[PDB]
Amino acid sequence: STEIPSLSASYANSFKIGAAVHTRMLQTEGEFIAKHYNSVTAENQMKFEEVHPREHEYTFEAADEIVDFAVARGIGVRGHTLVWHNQTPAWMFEDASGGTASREMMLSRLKQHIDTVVGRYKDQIYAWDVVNEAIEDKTDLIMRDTKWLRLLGEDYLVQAFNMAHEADPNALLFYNDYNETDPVKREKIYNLVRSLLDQGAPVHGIGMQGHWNIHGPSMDEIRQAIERYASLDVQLHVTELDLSVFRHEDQRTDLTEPTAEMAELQQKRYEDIFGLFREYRSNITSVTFWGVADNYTWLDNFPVRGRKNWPFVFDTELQPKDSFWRIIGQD
Ligand SMILES: Oc1ccccc1CN[C@@H]1C=C[C@@H](O)[C@H](O)[C@H]1O
Repeated sequence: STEIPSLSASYANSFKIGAAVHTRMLQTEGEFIAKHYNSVTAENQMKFEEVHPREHEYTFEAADEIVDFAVARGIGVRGHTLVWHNQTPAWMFEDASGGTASREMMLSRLKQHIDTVVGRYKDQIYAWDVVNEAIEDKTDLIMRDTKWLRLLGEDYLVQAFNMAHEADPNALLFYNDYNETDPVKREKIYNLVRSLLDQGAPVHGIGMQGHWNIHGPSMDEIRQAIERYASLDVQLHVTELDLSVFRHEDQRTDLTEPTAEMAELQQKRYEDIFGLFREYRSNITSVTFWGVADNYTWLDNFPVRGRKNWPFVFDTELQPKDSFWRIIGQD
Protein backbone atom coordinates (compact mmCIF):
# COMPACT_ATOMS: atom_id res chain seq x y z
CA SER A 1 0.00 0.00 0.00
CA THR A 2 0.96 3.63 -0.69
CA GLU A 3 -1.32 4.88 -3.50
CA ILE A 4 -2.41 1.82 -5.50
CA PRO A 5 -5.96 0.35 -5.90
CA SER A 6 -7.16 -3.15 -5.14
CA LEU A 7 -7.13 -5.45 -8.18
CA SER A 8 -10.03 -7.63 -7.02
CA ALA A 9 -11.93 -4.55 -5.86
CA SER A 10 -11.96 -3.23 -9.43
CA TYR A 11 -13.67 -6.39 -10.62
CA ALA A 12 -16.26 -6.85 -7.87
CA ASN A 13 -19.13 -6.51 -10.38
CA SER A 14 -17.45 -8.66 -13.01
CA PHE A 15 -15.63 -11.60 -11.43
CA LYS A 16 -13.35 -12.78 -8.62
CA ILE A 17 -9.59 -12.25 -8.83
CA GLY A 18 -7.68 -15.02 -7.06
CA ALA A 19 -4.18 -16.35 -6.47
CA ALA A 20 -2.48 -19.71 -5.91
CA VAL A 21 -1.05 -19.73 -2.38
CA HIS A 22 0.99 -21.68 0.14
CA THR A 23 0.95 -21.60 3.96
CA ARG A 24 4.57 -20.52 3.88
CA MET A 25 3.56 -17.09 2.55
CA LEU A 26 0.39 -16.44 4.56
CA GLN A 27 2.56 -14.65 7.11
CA THR A 28 4.98 -12.64 5.04
CA GLU A 29 2.60 -11.66 2.22
CA GLY A 30 -0.71 -12.40 3.86
CA GLU A 31 -1.76 -8.75 3.69
CA PHE A 32 -0.77 -8.20 0.05
CA ILE A 33 -2.94 -11.21 -0.72
CA ALA A 34 -5.92 -10.12 1.37
CA LYS A 35 -5.89 -6.83 -0.53
CA HIS A 36 -5.77 -7.73 -4.21
CA TYR A 37 -7.62 -11.04 -4.07
CA ASN A 38 -11.03 -12.24 -2.94
CA SER A 39 -10.29 -15.85 -3.86
CA VAL A 40 -7.32 -18.23 -3.47
CA THR A 41 -6.27 -21.75 -4.47
CA ALA A 42 -3.84 -24.08 -2.71
CA GLU A 43 -1.16 -24.61 -5.32
CA ASN A 44 -0.26 -28.10 -3.97
CA GLN A 45 -1.15 -28.44 -0.28
CA MET A 46 -4.62 -29.78 -1.10
CA LYS A 47 -3.80 -32.49 -3.63
CA PHE A 48 -4.05 -36.24 -3.00
CA GLU A 49 -0.56 -36.98 -1.65
CA GLU A 50 -0.55 -33.73 0.33
CA VAL A 51 -3.54 -34.74 2.49
CA HIS A 52 -3.66 -38.51 2.09
CA PRO A 53 0.01 -39.67 2.15
CA ARG A 54 -0.77 -43.14 3.47
CA GLU A 55 -3.94 -45.20 3.06
CA HIS A 56 -5.28 -44.55 6.57
CA GLU A 57 -3.43 -41.36 7.48
CA TYR A 58 -4.61 -37.88 6.56
CA THR A 59 -2.73 -34.61 6.85
CA PHE A 60 -4.87 -31.49 6.54
CA GLU A 61 -2.93 -29.02 8.73
CA ALA A 62 -1.52 -26.96 5.84
CA ALA A 63 -4.80 -26.94 3.94
CA ASP A 64 -6.69 -25.88 7.08
CA GLU A 65 -4.40 -22.93 7.62
CA ILE A 66 -5.27 -21.70 4.14
CA VAL A 67 -9.03 -22.09 4.47
CA ASP A 68 -8.86 -20.42 7.88
CA PHE A 69 -6.89 -17.58 6.30
CA ALA A 70 -9.54 -16.96 3.64
CA VAL A 71 -12.88 -17.54 5.39
CA ALA A 72 -11.83 -15.20 8.19
CA ARG A 73 -11.12 -12.45 5.65
CA GLY A 74 -14.20 -13.08 3.49
CA ILE A 75 -12.18 -14.73 0.71
CA GLY A 76 -13.33 -17.53 -1.58
CA VAL A 77 -11.62 -20.91 -1.90
CA ARG A 78 -11.29 -23.18 -4.94
CA GLY A 79 -10.34 -26.73 -4.09
CA HIS A 80 -7.71 -27.99 -6.52
CA THR A 81 -7.89 -31.43 -8.13
CA LEU A 82 -9.20 -34.62 -6.50
CA VAL A 83 -8.39 -36.91 -9.41
CA TRP A 84 -5.10 -36.26 -11.24
CA HIS A 85 -2.32 -38.46 -12.65
CA ASN A 86 0.30 -36.43 -10.75
CA GLN A 87 0.88 -36.15 -7.02
CA THR A 88 -1.06 -39.32 -6.08
CA PRO A 89 0.73 -41.78 -3.76
CA ALA A 90 1.57 -45.30 -4.96
CA TRP A 91 -0.56 -47.17 -2.42
CA MET A 92 -3.77 -45.75 -3.92
CA PHE A 93 -2.99 -47.81 -7.02
CA GLU A 94 -1.36 -50.85 -5.44
CA ASP A 95 -2.52 -53.99 -3.65
CA ALA A 96 -0.95 -56.11 -0.92
CA SER A 97 1.52 -58.00 -3.12
CA GLY A 98 2.70 -54.84 -4.86
CA GLY A 99 0.40 -55.49 -7.80
CA THR A 100 -2.18 -53.16 -9.29
CA ALA A 101 -5.39 -52.44 -7.41
CA SER A 102 -8.73 -53.73 -8.75
CA ARG A 103 -11.64 -51.60 -9.98
CA GLU A 104 -13.41 -52.26 -6.69
CA MET A 105 -10.48 -51.27 -4.51
CA MET A 106 -10.20 -48.21 -6.75
CA LEU A 107 -13.84 -47.26 -6.34
CA SER A 108 -13.74 -47.65 -2.53
CA ARG A 109 -10.50 -45.75 -2.10
CA LEU A 110 -11.56 -42.90 -4.38
CA LYS A 111 -14.96 -42.70 -2.68
CA GLN A 112 -13.52 -42.42 0.84
CA HIS A 113 -10.97 -39.88 -0.35
CA ILE A 114 -13.57 -37.57 -1.94
CA ASP A 115 -15.90 -37.76 1.09
CA THR A 116 -13.12 -36.86 3.52
CA VAL A 117 -11.71 -34.04 1.39
CA VAL A 118 -14.82 -32.44 -0.12
CA GLY A 119 -16.77 -33.09 3.05
CA ARG A 120 -14.24 -31.41 5.37
CA TYR A 121 -14.60 -28.09 3.56
CA LYS A 122 -18.30 -28.66 2.79
CA ASP A 123 -20.11 -25.31 2.27
CA GLN A 124 -16.80 -23.46 2.63
CA ILE A 125 -15.26 -24.14 -0.79
CA TYR A 126 -17.39 -22.64 -3.56
CA ALA A 127 -15.60 -24.47 -6.41
CA TRP A 128 -13.68 -27.71 -6.88
CA ASP A 129 -11.53 -29.18 -9.62
CA VAL A 130 -12.72 -32.79 -9.45
CA VAL A 131 -10.69 -34.09 -12.38
CA ASN A 132 -7.52 -32.45 -13.65
CA GLU A 133 -5.91 -32.95 -17.06
CA ALA A 134 -7.76 -36.01 -18.38
CA ILE A 135 -7.53 -35.22 -22.07
CA GLU A 136 -4.46 -36.28 -24.04
CA ASP A 137 -2.06 -33.77 -25.53
CA LYS A 138 -1.49 -35.90 -28.70
CA THR A 139 -3.89 -35.05 -31.58
CA ASP A 140 -4.98 -38.65 -32.34
CA LEU A 141 -5.58 -39.61 -28.70
CA ILE A 142 -8.67 -38.54 -26.73
CA MET A 143 -8.26 -39.85 -23.19
CA ARG A 144 -4.86 -39.39 -21.53
CA ASP A 145 -3.61 -42.91 -20.69
CA THR A 146 -3.43 -42.99 -16.86
CA LYS A 147 -3.79 -45.40 -13.93
CA TRP A 148 -7.14 -43.77 -13.17
CA LEU A 149 -8.27 -44.81 -16.63
CA ARG A 150 -6.57 -48.21 -16.42
CA LEU A 151 -7.16 -49.51 -12.90
CA LEU A 152 -10.52 -47.89 -12.18
CA GLY A 153 -12.31 -47.59 -15.52
CA GLU A 154 -13.15 -45.27 -18.41
CA ASP A 155 -16.14 -44.11 -16.36
CA TYR A 156 -13.80 -42.59 -13.81
CA LEU A 157 -14.71 -38.95 -14.42
CA VAL A 158 -18.39 -39.72 -13.93
CA GLN A 159 -17.73 -41.49 -10.64
CA ALA A 160 -15.51 -38.62 -9.50
CA PHE A 161 -18.07 -35.95 -10.35
CA ASN A 162 -20.83 -38.05 -8.76
CA MET A 163 -18.98 -38.76 -5.51
CA ALA A 164 -17.93 -35.13 -5.14
CA HIS A 165 -21.50 -33.86 -5.63
CA GLU A 166 -22.63 -35.95 -2.64
CA ALA A 167 -19.91 -34.73 -0.26
CA ASP A 168 -21.11 -31.15 -0.83
CA PRO A 169 -24.03 -30.80 -3.25
CA ASN A 170 -23.58 -27.01 -3.09
CA ALA A 171 -20.09 -26.74 -4.56
CA LEU A 172 -19.54 -25.94 -8.23
CA LEU A 173 -17.55 -28.82 -9.73
CA PHE A 174 -15.22 -27.98 -12.63
CA TYR A 175 -13.21 -29.99 -15.12
CA ASN A 176 -9.75 -28.38 -15.18
CA ASP A 177 -7.17 -28.42 -17.96
CA TYR A 178 -4.43 -26.63 -19.91
CA ASN A 179 -3.89 -25.88 -23.63
CA GLU A 180 -7.63 -25.39 -23.52
CA THR A 181 -7.31 -22.83 -26.36
CA ASP A 182 -5.53 -25.20 -28.74
CA PRO A 183 -8.08 -25.82 -31.57
CA VAL A 184 -7.55 -29.56 -31.40
CA LYS A 185 -7.59 -30.05 -27.63
CA ARG A 186 -10.30 -27.40 -27.29
CA GLU A 187 -12.73 -29.72 -29.05
CA LYS A 188 -11.59 -32.74 -27.02
CA ILE A 189 -12.39 -30.87 -23.80
CA TYR A 190 -15.68 -29.64 -25.27
CA ASN A 191 -16.82 -33.15 -26.20
CA LEU A 192 -15.79 -34.60 -22.83
CA VAL A 193 -17.74 -31.98 -20.86
CA ARG A 194 -20.54 -32.54 -23.34
CA SER A 195 -20.49 -36.30 -22.84
CA LEU A 196 -20.36 -35.76 -19.09
CA LEU A 197 -23.35 -33.39 -19.08
CA ASP A 198 -25.47 -35.84 -21.11
CA GLN A 199 -24.52 -38.81 -18.95
CA GLY A 200 -26.01 -36.68 -16.21
CA ALA A 201 -22.70 -36.21 -14.39
CA PRO A 202 -22.79 -33.10 -12.16
CA VAL A 203 -20.21 -30.89 -13.83
CA HIS A 204 -20.94 -27.17 -13.37
CA GLY A 205 -18.07 -25.45 -15.12
CA ILE A 206 -14.92 -25.80 -17.21
CA GLY A 207 -11.52 -24.80 -15.87
CA MET A 208 -9.28 -22.96 -18.35
CA GLN A 209 -5.82 -23.17 -16.78
CA GLY A 210 -4.48 -20.16 -18.68
CA HIS A 211 -0.85 -21.24 -18.77
CA TRP A 212 -0.12 -18.89 -21.66
CA ASN A 213 2.92 -16.80 -22.62
CA ILE A 214 3.63 -13.40 -24.20
CA HIS A 215 3.14 -14.79 -27.73
CA GLY A 216 0.07 -17.00 -27.75
CA PRO A 217 -2.67 -17.98 -27.84
CA SER A 218 -3.92 -15.22 -30.13
CA MET A 219 -6.79 -13.03 -28.95
CA ASP A 220 -9.01 -14.79 -31.44
CA GLU A 221 -7.84 -18.20 -30.28
CA ILE A 222 -8.85 -17.34 -26.71
CA ARG A 223 -12.14 -15.73 -27.73
CA GLN A 224 -13.05 -18.91 -29.58
CA ALA A 225 -12.32 -21.08 -26.57
CA ILE A 226 -14.47 -18.86 -24.32
CA GLU A 227 -17.44 -19.04 -26.69
CA ARG A 228 -16.99 -22.75 -27.30
CA TYR A 229 -17.06 -23.66 -23.61
CA ALA A 230 -19.52 -20.94 -22.61
CA SER A 231 -22.06 -22.36 -25.04
CA LEU A 232 -22.32 -25.57 -22.98
CA ASP A 233 -24.07 -23.33 -20.46
CA VAL A 234 -21.45 -23.87 -17.77
CA GLN A 235 -19.46 -21.37 -15.72
CA LEU A 236 -15.96 -20.50 -16.86
CA HIS A 237 -13.02 -19.93 -14.52
CA VAL A 238 -9.50 -19.02 -15.68
CA THR A 239 -7.79 -21.10 -13.00
CA GLU A 240 -4.02 -21.07 -13.32
CA LEU A 241 -3.34 -17.87 -15.22
CA ASP A 242 0.23 -16.69 -15.82
CA LEU A 243 2.20 -15.15 -18.70
CA SER A 244 5.52 -16.85 -19.39
CA VAL A 245 8.22 -14.69 -20.97
CA PHE A 246 9.53 -17.79 -22.75
CA ARG A 247 7.94 -20.11 -25.27
CA HIS A 248 7.63 -23.71 -24.19
CA GLU A 249 10.63 -25.60 -25.53
CA ASP A 250 12.64 -22.43 -25.09
CA GLN A 251 16.41 -23.00 -25.28
CA ARG A 252 17.29 -19.49 -24.01
CA THR A 253 18.94 -19.96 -20.61
CA ASP A 254 20.83 -16.80 -19.62
CA LEU A 255 18.28 -14.20 -18.48
CA THR A 256 18.63 -12.55 -15.06
CA GLU A 257 15.52 -10.49 -15.78
CA PRO A 258 13.20 -10.11 -18.79
CA THR A 259 14.37 -8.49 -22.06
CA ALA A 260 12.87 -5.07 -22.82
CA GLU A 261 11.03 -6.76 -25.66
CA MET A 262 9.65 -9.32 -23.21
CA ALA A 263 8.31 -6.66 -20.84
CA GLU A 264 6.77 -4.66 -23.66
CA LEU A 265 4.98 -7.67 -25.13
CA GLN A 266 3.78 -8.77 -21.72
CA GLN A 267 2.39 -5.41 -20.59
CA LYS A 268 0.64 -5.16 -23.94
CA ARG A 269 -0.52 -8.78 -23.88
CA TYR A 270 -1.93 -8.68 -20.35
CA GLU A 271 -3.98 -5.58 -21.22
CA ASP A 272 -5.53 -7.34 -24.19
CA ILE A 273 -6.36 -10.44 -22.11
CA PHE A 274 -8.28 -8.80 -19.28
CA GLY A 275 -9.89 -6.57 -21.86
CA LEU A 276 -11.23 -9.75 -23.44
CA PHE A 277 -12.26 -11.17 -20.07
CA ARG A 278 -14.29 -8.02 -19.39
CA GLU A 279 -16.00 -8.24 -22.74
CA TYR A 280 -16.98 -11.74 -21.60
CA ARG A 281 -17.64 -11.11 -17.92
CA SER A 282 -21.01 -12.79 -18.36
CA ASN A 283 -19.43 -16.16 -19.03
CA ILE A 284 -16.39 -15.80 -16.78
CA THR A 285 -16.94 -15.64 -13.04
CA SER A 286 -13.40 -16.11 -11.73
CA VAL A 287 -9.80 -15.48 -12.89
CA THR A 288 -6.99 -16.93 -10.78
CA PHE A 289 -3.24 -16.41 -11.16
CA TRP A 290 -0.98 -19.35 -10.41
CA GLY A 291 0.95 -17.32 -7.85
CA VAL A 292 1.07 -13.96 -6.08
CA ALA A 293 4.21 -12.21 -7.33
CA ASP A 294 7.31 -12.84 -9.47
CA ASN A 295 9.19 -13.66 -6.27
CA TYR A 296 7.81 -17.20 -6.69
CA THR A 297 6.33 -19.38 -9.42
CA TRP A 298 6.43 -23.02 -10.49
CA LEU A 299 7.71 -21.69 -13.82
CA ASP A 300 11.07 -21.20 -12.17
CA ASN A 301 11.56 -24.98 -12.20
CA PHE A 302 9.39 -26.12 -15.10
CA PRO A 303 9.90 -27.12 -17.80
CA VAL A 304 13.46 -25.97 -17.21
CA ARG A 305 15.10 -26.64 -13.88
CA GLY A 306 16.50 -23.44 -12.33
CA ARG A 307 15.27 -20.97 -14.96
CA LYS A 308 13.72 -17.89 -13.30
CA ASN A 309 10.50 -16.47 -14.83
CA TRP A 310 8.33 -13.34 -14.31
CA PRO A 311 4.72 -14.19 -15.31
CA PHE A 312 2.68 -11.83 -13.12
CA VAL A 313 1.59 -8.19 -12.85
CA PHE A 314 3.51 -7.95 -9.58
CA ASP A 315 7.33 -7.97 -9.58
CA THR A 316 9.68 -10.02 -7.40
CA GLU A 317 9.13 -7.38 -4.70
CA LEU A 318 5.33 -7.50 -4.53
CA GLN A 319 5.23 -4.09 -6.27
CA PRO A 320 2.85 -3.40 -9.22
CA LYS A 321 4.20 -3.68 -12.77
CA ASP A 322 3.31 -1.54 -15.77
CA SER A 323 0.90 -4.33 -16.70
CA PHE A 324 -0.96 -3.85 -13.40
CA TRP A 325 -2.37 -0.45 -14.34
CA ARG A 326 -3.40 -1.60 -17.80
CA ILE A 327 -5.44 -4.35 -16.08
CA ILE A 328 -7.40 -2.61 -13.34
CA GLY A 329 -11.10 -3.18 -13.87
CA GLN A 330 -13.99 -0.87 -14.50
CA ASP A 331 -15.42 -2.34 -11.27
O1 LIG B 1 1.67 -31.06 -17.17
C1 LIG B 1 1.64 -29.66 -17.56
C2 LIG B 1 2.31 -29.35 -18.75
C3 LIG B 1 2.32 -28.02 -19.19
C4 LIG B 1 1.70 -27.02 -18.49
C5 LIG B 1 1.01 -27.34 -17.26
C6 LIG B 1 0.97 -28.63 -16.78
C7 LIG B 1 0.25 -28.95 -15.51
N1 LIG B 1 -0.67 -27.74 -15.04
C8 LIG B 1 -0.47 -27.28 -13.61
C9 LIG B 1 0.99 -27.01 -13.19
C10 LIG B 1 1.04 -26.62 -11.85
C11 LIG B 1 0.54 -27.39 -10.90
O2 LIG B 1 0.70 -26.80 -9.62
C12 LIG B 1 -0.96 -27.61 -11.17
O3 LIG B 1 -1.51 -28.50 -10.20
C13 LIG B 1 -1.16 -28.16 -12.56
O4 LIG B 1 -2.53 -28.38 -12.86
